[PDB]
Formats: sequence, structure tokens, C-alpha cells
Amino acid sequence: FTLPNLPLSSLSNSRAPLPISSMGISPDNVQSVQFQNGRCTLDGRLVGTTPVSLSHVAKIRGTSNGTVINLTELDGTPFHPFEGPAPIGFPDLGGCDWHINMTQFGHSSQTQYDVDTTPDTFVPHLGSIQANGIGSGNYVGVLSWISPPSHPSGSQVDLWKIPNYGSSITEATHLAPSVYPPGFGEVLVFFMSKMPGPGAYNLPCLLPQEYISHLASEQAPTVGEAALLHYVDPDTGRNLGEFKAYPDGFLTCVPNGASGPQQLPINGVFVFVSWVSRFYQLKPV
Amino acid sequence: FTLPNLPLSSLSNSRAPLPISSMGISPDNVQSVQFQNGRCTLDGRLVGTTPVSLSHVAKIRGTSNGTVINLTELDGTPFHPFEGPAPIGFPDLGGCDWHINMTQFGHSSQTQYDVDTTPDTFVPHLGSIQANGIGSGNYVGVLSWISPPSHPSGSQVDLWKIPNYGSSITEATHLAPSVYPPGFGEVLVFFMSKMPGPGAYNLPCLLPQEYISHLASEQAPTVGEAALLHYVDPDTGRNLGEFKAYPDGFLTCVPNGASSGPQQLPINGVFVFVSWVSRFYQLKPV
Ligand SMILES: CC(=O)N[C@H]1[C@@H](O[C@H]2[C@@H](O)[C@@H](CO)O[C@@H](O)[C@@H]2O[C@@H]2O[C@@H](C)[C@@H](O)[C@@H](O)[C@@H]2O)O[C@H](CO)[C@H](O)[C@@H]1O
Ligand SMILES: [Ca+2]
Ligand SMILES: [Mg+2]
Ligand SMILES: [Mg+2]
Repeated sequence: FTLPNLPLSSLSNSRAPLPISSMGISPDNVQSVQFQNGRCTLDGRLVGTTPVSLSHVAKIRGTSNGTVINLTELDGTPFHPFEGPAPIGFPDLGGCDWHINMTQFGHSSQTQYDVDTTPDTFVPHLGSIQANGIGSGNYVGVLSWISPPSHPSGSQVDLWKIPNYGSSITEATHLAPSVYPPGFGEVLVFFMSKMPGPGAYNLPCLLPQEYISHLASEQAPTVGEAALLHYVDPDTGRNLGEFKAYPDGFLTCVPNGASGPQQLPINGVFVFVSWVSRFYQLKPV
Repeated sequence: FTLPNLPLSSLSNSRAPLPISSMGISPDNVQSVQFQNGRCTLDGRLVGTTPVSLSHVAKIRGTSNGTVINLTELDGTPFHPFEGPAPIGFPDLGGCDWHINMTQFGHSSQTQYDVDTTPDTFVPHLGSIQANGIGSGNYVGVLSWISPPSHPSGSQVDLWKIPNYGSSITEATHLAPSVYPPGFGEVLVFFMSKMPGPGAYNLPCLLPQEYISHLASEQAPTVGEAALLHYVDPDTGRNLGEFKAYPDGFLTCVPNGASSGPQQLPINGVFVFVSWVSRFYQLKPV
């Protein structure tokens, strides 16, 4: 079994096309996460709206009629509600407004599309989102920057959330399931990127995008209960810390105090060591 | 040795962050190319301005003073002329004007940056490009759409070219070398993507980006003269055509005239390494 032999700082976020700047852990008020992008099992199963390629990450495609944008997949093929909470690659950043850069095949210009994901018109699961002034036409959009949510008024930016893909929060939208810290002092490890906008926004994801393409290619025929990893400094070969990767597609470690993986340098490489028990006890970082 | 076990249609261009829509060949007035992005050898050596990740492809970073933008690497670290023709990831699309979307850490808004790559102020090899009205500040920019070059005046979009990175065409800028078709009668295979802008623009590259990160991770210890590949339909296992991958990081096939060839092939296939063969191994026409 392998993970990419590439330093983290050379890789991308899987929730937006941004370089990885650090690893991190969630705030204490966040336990589980339910990201829809950046979801891939260790045997190569893409989950949620996750694409193989970063060229599809945090993008939209659709036709505006001036009132709504009727969404398709990125290549123009139809999207249907049975397929997921939104088309493949659709942004999954909750807790913020989006500003999406819209361009067109065969036309000049770009247009900023401002997206509040809270109103009842934002129903990407049913293939429809408000146009909010975007004129009639077919567009491809990519997430460019974010800002605080328009509703509730005065809300903070909380990128540990996902948007409401349905007409209400009680509508079933085929979300990929939540990911939980597995217990016994283990914390979920996140890969972070700086996101432009009017604040110091840091976007967490569960796996770098290049890990997703690697795993989806590798299609490991063997996956055990948990993969013991070392985070290694490439030049010296020094083991900087033990981590576990779990079959559902996430990494953990046991921090040695509040001052964790966030302290580790970001130019290391995760290396598979061996398959271990689900309850294998890690050495604190 | 391995290439990604992923269909081409799931992958990205390596010269802009765009899905692959087809394979193609160059026009018959283009033999060689000198792309600076999308360059990786079979043993994992990144060449030119090529980055490991698509998150760095066709991007810029720098500080405007209102007149010039002084460039850095994407992460803010200094760029110096000895390092290359431009910072890693810098766009390499010749034969067009660029329209770059500029954003800022800590500020609202985006700004369009219009780039004519022909004037003597466009000197990314020396770390400086004209601001063209972009106000003072630090920005990250990504290529968004393209249009015909502003100069010379009435010329067509030509994405087989690279820009002039230096003060003049005679300045040495440490370009990655040109790639030529090798023989006989093998053609260079290009991976194409649709690029937004006021025309039917198709952007060629030599390798999907995910091949680059794969090869850079793999660091193959035993590369031979040429890799014999099959382009396989995953479901049926049918070999749709024999191809060769060459050490310098490009693929070829022999089209059966103009009835079979890269453009006629479905884009949902997977390239599979078969074996190492001699440089002069003759392929069966596609
Ligand atoms: C943003 C724009 O689409 N740029 C391309 C476009 O520019 C020309 C047209 O927009 C035209 C419409 O009447 O007006 C011209 O002013 C404009 O020229 C561009 O901007 C001026 C200020 C000068 O800097 C010109 O050198 C520059 O081209 O079309 C041109 C080709 O005509 C280019 O593709 C521009 O990128
Ligand atoms: Ca909503
Ligand atoms: Mg790694
Ligand atoms: Mg392939």
C-alpha cells in the first residue's frame, strides 16, 4: 500500500484549488465533519461530490435564465437528484458566502457570482440555484473568494460546515456520511489552505487532492483496519510522528498537548509502514 | 513502472486548471513545442516551470506598486532569474492575451488583470510584469480566460506557442528544451482542453497534470528507452491502440492515415504500461 511520495506543501486542498499551507486540528466545538469534497476511501472509492481531479474542485456549470441557474455536470451532461447533493465538484464550503468567477466558452469576460447558500432558492440537489443577477447564458464558475454568510446576520466564517444543498435541512440529499474522531485520544487531522477574502480564512480538508487521485488510481486490493504511517522528513528520513489512516479516508494522531500536527513542518511526507489494529495506540506526536 | 489507472476524461490539463476534453495532434505547421508547464520526465524530474500540483498551474503571485508587479513564488518566497524563465506555475500560454483573476488574502473582491505578454515591460524572468492598472497590494492570480494577442495587431490565438519571458527574444531565460516528434511515423500526442474566451480555444499539453504528480511521486528507478503502452477501454479491456512514452515526458502513436488517431479515440480510456521497448520499436497504427 502507498500514499504519494510528495511533500504536503507541494499539494492541494481538496475543497478548493489552493496550496496546502499547514496541517491542523478542528476547534474544540467541532467533533465530526461531513465534507462532501475531498472524500476518498483507502481502497479508492470516491465519496460525496468528490472528483478525481482538482480541475473539477469547487466548480459549477449551468445555464442562467436571469432568475435561476440550472446546473449540469462540469462537462455539460445532465445532473439528476439521484446522483448526489449537487453535481460532482460543486463547492462544499458551509459557513460563508461564495464569490464564484464565471466564464464562458466562446465569449469574452468574467463575472463575479455572489452566492448566499441559505435561501430556499439554493437547491443544488434539485439542480437549481438563484442567478442573483447573472445574465442569461451558459457558464463555468470556479470559487474565487469567500466572505461571512449573509444569513444569519453577523455570522462568523465557519469552514467546518457544509452548505444546505436541499430546499430545507430536512430534505434528503444523499450526503456522504459524517466522519468522527475514532476515540482514545485520537484527533482528526486536517490539511489547511489560506482562502482569500476579508479575513484570515483557513480551509480544512481530510485529504490533499493528490492523495485522492493516487488512491483512486491505486485501488488497493488490500486494506486492513488502520494504516500506521510515519510523517517523515525526506532528506534526513527522520520520523517526525506516528499517524493512522482509516479505511473511510481520514488520518488521525494523538497530540502531545495543545501546543499537535499543526506544530509539524509542512514539507514532510506520509509513508505507509504497516497495517495495524483499529485500536493500535499511537505514540503522541 | 506505472501510469495512473484513471480515465483521461477524469484528468486535468497541465497548462491550465481545465478538464481534458480530447486528445489531439499539432497542426502541420507545428512540429516541435516548448511548453514550460506540463513537463515531467518518466523518472519524475519536473522540468521548466512545472509544479507537482494543479493548485499552482497558471498562477501568479506578486506585489503591485501600481506600475509593475514584482513576482514571487506562489507561497511568497523570492524568485530569482537563475531559477527559470518565470516562477513555478507561471502561465506559459503564448499566442494570446491573458485575463487573470486576482484575489487577496485578507481583502474582499476580485480584479481582472489583462496581460499582453509582448511588451518590453513583460519580463517575468527578471521578476517584473506591467501592472496594467492593478493597484498597489499583494495578489494571487489565476488564469481565467484568454483572447487574441494585442500585438501584433490582428493575430490569431496560437496556443502552440509560449510567451516571451525575457527582456527580448534574444535573452536567455533557462527555458526547458523543445520536444520534437521522434520518428517514424509517430506523432506527438497532446491532451486538449476547452479554454474560455471569445473563440473555440483548445489548449494542448504534453501530459495530464495527474500524470505529473504520479511520476514525481513514483520516481521510477528503472526507465528504459521507451515505454510501450496500451490505451485501454476499462470495461471491455480492449486495447484501442499502442502508444510509446518517451523518457523526456511525452507520448506518441502512429495514426492509420487520417481515419484513426488521437482525435478519433474516445477520451474515457486509460494508458497502461506494457513493457520497456527500444527507442525504434515500431508501433501498430492506431
Ligand atoms: C478585456 C478585453 O476583452 N481584452 C481583449 C480585447 O481588447 C480590446 C476590446 O475590448 C475592444 C472592444 O472595442 O476595445 C479595446 O480597447 C481593447 O483593447 C485592449 O485594451 C486596450 C486599452 C489596449 O490595451 C489594447 O492593446 C488591448 O488589446 O481584444 C483585444 C484584441 O483586439 C485583446 O484580445 C484583448 O485582450
Ligand atoms: Ca439553502
Ligand atoms: Mg505525502
Ligand atoms: Mg491513464
